[PDB]
Amino acid sequence: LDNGLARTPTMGWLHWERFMCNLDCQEEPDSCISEKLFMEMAELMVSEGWKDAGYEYLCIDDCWMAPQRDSEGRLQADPQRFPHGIRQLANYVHSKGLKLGIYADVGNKTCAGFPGSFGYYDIDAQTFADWGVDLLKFDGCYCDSLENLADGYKHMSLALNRTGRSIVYSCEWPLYMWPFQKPNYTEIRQYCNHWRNFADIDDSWKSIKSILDWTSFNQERIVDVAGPGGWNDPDMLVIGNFGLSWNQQVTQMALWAIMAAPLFMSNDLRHISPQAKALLQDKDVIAINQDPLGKQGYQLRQGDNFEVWERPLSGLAWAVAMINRQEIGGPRSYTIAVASLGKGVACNPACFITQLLPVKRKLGFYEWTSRLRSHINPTGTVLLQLENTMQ
Amino acid sequence: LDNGLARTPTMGWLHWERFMCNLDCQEEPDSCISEKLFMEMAELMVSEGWKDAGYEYLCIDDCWMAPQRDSEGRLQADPQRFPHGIRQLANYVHSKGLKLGIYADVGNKTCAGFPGSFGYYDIDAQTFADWGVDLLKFDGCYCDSLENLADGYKHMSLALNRTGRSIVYSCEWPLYMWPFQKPNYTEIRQYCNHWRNFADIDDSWKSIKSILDWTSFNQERIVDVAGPGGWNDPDMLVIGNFGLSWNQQVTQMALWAIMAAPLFMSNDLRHISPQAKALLQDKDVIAINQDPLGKQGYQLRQGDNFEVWERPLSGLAWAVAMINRQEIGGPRSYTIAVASLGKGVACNPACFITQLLPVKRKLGFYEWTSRLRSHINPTGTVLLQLENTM
Ligand SMILES: *[C@@H]1O[C@H](CO)[C@@H](O[C@@H]2O[C@H](CO)[C@@H](O[C@@H]3O[C@H](CO)[C@@H](O)[C@H](O[C@H]4O[C@H](CO)[C@@H](O)[C@H](O)[C@@H]4O)[C@@H]3O)[C@H](O)[C@H]2NC(C)=O)[C@H](O)[C@H]1NC(C)=O
Ligand SMILES: *[C@@H]1O[C@H](CO)[C@@H](O[C@@H]2O[C@H](CO)[C@@H](O)[C@H](O)[C@H]2NC(C)=O)[C@H](O)[C@H]1NC(C)=O
Ligand SMILES: *[C@@H]1O[C@H](CO)[C@@H](O[C@@H]2O[C@H](CO)[C@@H](O)[C@H](O)[C@H]2NC(C)=O)[C@H](O)[C@H]1NC(C)=O
Ligand SMILES: *[C@@H]1O[C@H](CO)[C@@H](O[C@@H]2O[C@H](CO)[C@@H](O)[C@H](O)[C@H]2NC(C)=O)[C@H](O)[C@H]1NC(C)=O
Ligand SMILES: OC[C@H]1NC[C@H](O)[C@@H](O)[C@@H]1O
Ligand SMILES: OC[C@H]1NC[C@H](O)[C@@H](O)[C@@H]1O
Repeated sequence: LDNGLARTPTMGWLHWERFMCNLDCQEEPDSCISEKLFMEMAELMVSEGWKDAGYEYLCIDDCWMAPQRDSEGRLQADPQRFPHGIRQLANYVHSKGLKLGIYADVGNKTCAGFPGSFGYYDIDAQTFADWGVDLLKFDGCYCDSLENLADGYKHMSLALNRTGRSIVYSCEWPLYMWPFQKPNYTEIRQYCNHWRNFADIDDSWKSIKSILDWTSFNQERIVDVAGPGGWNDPDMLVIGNFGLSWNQQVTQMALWAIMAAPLFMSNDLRHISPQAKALLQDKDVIAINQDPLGKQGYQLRQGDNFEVWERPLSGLAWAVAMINRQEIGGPRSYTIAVASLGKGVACNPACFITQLLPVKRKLGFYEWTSRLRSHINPTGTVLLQLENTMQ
Repeated sequence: LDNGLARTPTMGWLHWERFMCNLDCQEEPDSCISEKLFMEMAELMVSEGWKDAGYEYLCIDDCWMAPQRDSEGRLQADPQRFPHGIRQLANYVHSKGLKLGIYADVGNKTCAGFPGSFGYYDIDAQTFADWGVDLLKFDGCYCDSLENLADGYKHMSLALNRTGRSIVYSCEWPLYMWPFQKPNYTEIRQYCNHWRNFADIDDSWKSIKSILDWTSFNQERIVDVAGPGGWNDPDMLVIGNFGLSWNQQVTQMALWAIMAAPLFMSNDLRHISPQAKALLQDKDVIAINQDPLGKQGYQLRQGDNFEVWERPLSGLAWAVAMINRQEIGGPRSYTIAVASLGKGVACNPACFITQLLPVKRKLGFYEWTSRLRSHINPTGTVLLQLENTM
């Protein structure tokens, strides 16, 4: 989407995977979708260095609506859980130096069942723009035919542009189109800052595996569409929660940066391990995700329950991610000739390889002729940066 | 097995899951099955407080044999990876105040392919007893028919008793027998200090779930056989390794204590988080696994992606483990009336409930009439101890 926005992949936070559709403020106040929730997440992002890291978009997800619309025809917040309305939440958010994201649906209902945007595309867009929204997640539940999905998705893009406001439009167009026919990513790219590709994400090394595996499966179709202003969305960062071990949390971080995925944390910020914070806030690794060049990574090689990913970065740099898919035994050794790395460019005549994950460590120089040895942890990932030189 | 042994479930450590059958000492010396491996694990168990915790059995698994037997007769260690022989390893291990375990097979070959024990039952047994072995894992690969499995398993048990030596006999009888016919656990109990029931274990929350899920599935059949001298083995403690998150590692610890499973750590002791060390060495939680009464726990209730387990302990005590199987969102609330707990005994007229896991915390008194409230972590377990008034 030629809108000036998402020049690198959007970073921020999103309630869904951690807070889902909890609307019982009575017994579970500390996790119902209330303004205070975002009031508090926002408040933190600032004080805990999430902004300096580069997370900027506090994003509301599904389950913020009232039962129905006011009498014009406009979406409202919940009067109970959002007494102050979005108008003020926006104001507050902004004062913190952040941007606010919101949710709505292409259909007749959200995936939860609160009013859809259909028929109301023109009016929702403006309604949002009046509030001070800086992002939209546009979901695609409750849709008759592909024709409505397509026209609906497109029609919203136009209505947002018209408002006059810089609003990151994030779409789920392909995910929903998928089961019926291949999506025209070329065309999608035209209307959406970024698009959701596969199933929802869990707190499971299983779910992760299946995303990478499905992603890598049809990379031929998606890696190339990806660049400045339009990204492949493999869904939220779940690091900080419960489901993944350390090496699985690295694997997540590494491959999201490799894949040039947007980085949307979905977690209680108020209870997070030094572990994960420091991982989530890794300067070097955010860089790689955030590389100005904007070429998506891919799966170079595979087999022997090992996986090789790599991403080209600007300045003759390249990222190498090596995964170990054997769940059993110990650290396994895996080695390749740097001759096979970066299509053969980085490391001609030589490259400087420093390791970023699981721990930050310079490794020597590396002639064209040489091989890189390595011990990767079961279900973990080793993340290298290869630099050019000349020495 | 009426042998004076495993009066509470055996604790120690086992190479397999973490080190497997790595025999390449050239390129991976830090993890090949070498005496120095056991020399090192032993040395640590001592210094790191693993012994004081109650881990006592340093256990060699598969892949310690030579190509073939001496002439006699007898099984040998690898000349290269075990130059000093088991004789000496035993001696050393003992001097640390620990007990050595070894491995062999019912069949013609181990699961790897090194000589089986068949035909050699009488001689293997003695061989081991000469070496000073204190445990045997008897595996059941490479077996024609169930008859040989049965007779082979049994025959060994007698040969061991006869040696004259206290040797904890750990069998894999049921697991192999399964896929053909239900096992007679009554019978097995008679010959084995503990028995492996299900598939191997991985470094996966998957694998865990499936073990509990399979165990609770047929608890009818197995929970009652269990008690002093004969345990159900749900396979190794894998905490400390790579594959499980914290709340998954607690879930494992809690439910191993609930189940009255033996505690066999399989990990590199030389590189382990404070996290895991403290969890593996939890006094209170070992106690519950170690309760002298020795009744196995079971699944009280299930549904709503929540699971309630409970074990009765001596002295009107009971353990309650509540697991949360929803892998999404956050801490879920789950509650029941203490009236339902421990068949209705603990908490009549009242109980003291202190939480052990995830963090050790007293909770007040709990009248008969009261319900216990609780926020359990996704894939975690909350593990309580109920003391009845009284
Ligand atoms: C909605 O309507 C249109 C529909 O596409 C959209 O117009 C486009 O807006 C962008 C806004 O930047 C324009 O892109 C610019 O093109 C000119 C060159 O002619 C440059 O000034 C801009 O350069 C910036 O970005 C560069 C690209 O990487 C950077 O290198 C550089 O540093 C600059 O900062 C940018 O390329 C584009 O020309 C128009 N297209 C049209 C229709 O003419 C509009 O912005 C949208 N409006 C809203 C409110 O959503
Ligand atoms: C180990 O393998 C040998 C086969 O070489 C078994 O001995 C034979 O087993 C078959 C039964 O399937 C008998 O019919 C033969 O008479 C035996 N052959 C000989 C030459 O003695 C042996 O019992 C096997 N044992 C186990 C437990 O698998
Ligand atoms: C071999 O078998 C006998 C009988 O099962 C074991 O005897 C029991 O051993 C414990 C410890 O000696 C006693 O507490 C029980 O009272 C014994 N019961 C019987 C039947 O006498 C014996 O210990 C075993 N011996 C060895 C060394 O393996
Ligand atoms: C499983 O085997 C057990 C143990 O042998 C069987 O119980 C024995 O049965 C014999 C008669 O066949 C009795 O005389 C013994 O007293 C029993 N042993 C003991 C001490 O219990 C048992 O019947 C078998 N189980 C089933 C249900 O098939
Ligand atoms: O609630 C439905 C759900 N579909 C998929 C998205 O991840 C989520 O935010 C959206 O709200
Ligand atoms: O190969 C030996 C190996 N076979 C499978 C068993 O279950 C495992 O624990 C044993 O050590």
